[PDB]
Amino acid sequence: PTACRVCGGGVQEFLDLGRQPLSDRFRKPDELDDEFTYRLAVGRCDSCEMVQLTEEVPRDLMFHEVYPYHSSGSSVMREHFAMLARDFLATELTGPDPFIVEIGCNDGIMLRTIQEAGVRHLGFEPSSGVAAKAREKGIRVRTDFFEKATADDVRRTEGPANVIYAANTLCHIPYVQSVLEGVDALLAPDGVFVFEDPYLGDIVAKTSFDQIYDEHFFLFSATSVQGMAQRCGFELVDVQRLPVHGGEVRYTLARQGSRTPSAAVAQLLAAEREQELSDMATLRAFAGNVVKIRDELTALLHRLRAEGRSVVGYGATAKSATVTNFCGIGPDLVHSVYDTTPDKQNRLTPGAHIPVRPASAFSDPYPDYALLFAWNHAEEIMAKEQEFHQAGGRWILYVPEVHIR
Ligand SMILES: Cc1cn([C@H]2C[C@H](O)[C@@H](COP(=O)(O)OP(=O)(O)O[C@@H]3C[C@H](N)C(=O)[C@@H](C)O3)O2)c(=O)[nH]c1=O
Ligand SMILES: Nc1ncnc2c1ncn2[C@@H]1O[C@H](CSCC[C@H](N)C(=O)O)[C@@H](O)[C@H]1O
Ligand SMILES: [Zn+2]
Repeated sequence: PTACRVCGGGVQEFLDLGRQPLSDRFRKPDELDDEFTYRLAVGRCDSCEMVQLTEEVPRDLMFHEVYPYHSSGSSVMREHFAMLARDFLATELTGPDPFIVEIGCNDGIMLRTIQEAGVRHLGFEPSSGVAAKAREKGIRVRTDFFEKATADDVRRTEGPANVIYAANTLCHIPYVQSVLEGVDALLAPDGVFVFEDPYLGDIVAKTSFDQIYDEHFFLFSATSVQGMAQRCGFELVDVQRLPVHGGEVRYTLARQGSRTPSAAVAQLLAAEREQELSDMATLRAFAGNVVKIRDELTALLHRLRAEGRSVVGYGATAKSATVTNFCGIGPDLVHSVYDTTPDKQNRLTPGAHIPVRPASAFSDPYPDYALLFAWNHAEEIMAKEQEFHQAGGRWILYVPEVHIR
């Protein structure tokens, strides 16, 4: 019976995805078939409604020198972050000597636009290989985790930040109270801490269980974020839904009572209450839907094999580790996975050990089917792979249901 990392309440489990490997560890084929594994299960705190995993993976096992995800590998995301940076430069970063700190800046996808605007900034990026990619672009980066002590150190030497921003990173951090204390130490009194992460309501609506894996400790909602803010001295003052990464919300927190919440905050809270989003029964219904997607996906993949059809995967997502390991999908059913990330290529996916090959290798003669693990990138990918579909190749999707098109 684990304690909520937000409030210390009791977390009741509703979904057990079993034994899983580290999602972003890609092994060379000659490596020992030994892997770290942990139990992936999700529950909901009884007191603040925060949905969260019940076993933490230690941060240094996930985030370190060879972390492989490079944010800038998607054109949609590069545009998405450039626009956000422009929005901040026009609103929160006006005035003299503004300062923005990004938590989890990766390869500098967002902070490049800030640096090109001449605005003082600091990225925190504890994964040193992508940190170096950002530094190559002229971005100032500390290769450290953001937490209370490193935030204090930055406030000491650099002064208060007008904006603290985190995308697809807050939800990865079980030590969220320490981060919030770091934000309290570092943020200007009239500043904002803005984060965007996969949204519980989209996960439940689309049965997108592959959004649950080691790096995604929290599945935030407006309800839980509002409670988390309030308990830590802040206030949820804006929310915006975003289509990226399968559906997100961007949450804006301010010091309590410094700004009046937008109507959007109340409207999203009322819709979550109306739709019973975080009620344990709704969350168990989702868990039941997850098993149905497993069973239909494996039935399909086995029928394809019996029918002599070839099947590959597209995108060696961290997400797909949950899919292949919960569903038991290995190279006998999905022969290769195609991906543009050099440090994932010529390696095997975690747990299931499917070989990953460069996306340039996905070409005539094409396979019959491609299981689309990077389904959040469907539009971008399929635009680049029209020749596959024109040839008669078909995509297998498992969100929001198993279907082929
Ligand atoms: C856009 C695109 C991606 N890809 C590959 C790149 C990358 O390995 C994968 C896409 O991964 P993506 O869905 O962005 O992210 P992911 O599920 O691996 O998760 C990672 C780790 C992290 N914890 C997280 O939350 C998100 C931001 O990024 O697909 C590709 O081969 N062709 C393409 O056109
Ligand atoms: N405490 C912490 N502080 C800052 N970055 C962190 C962190 N824990 C993990 N990370 C970084 O968080 C990132 C998550 S991936 C998200 C990268 C990027 N913001 C994007 O949206 O695409 C990784 O690069 C990881 O190294
Ligand atoms: Zn709680």
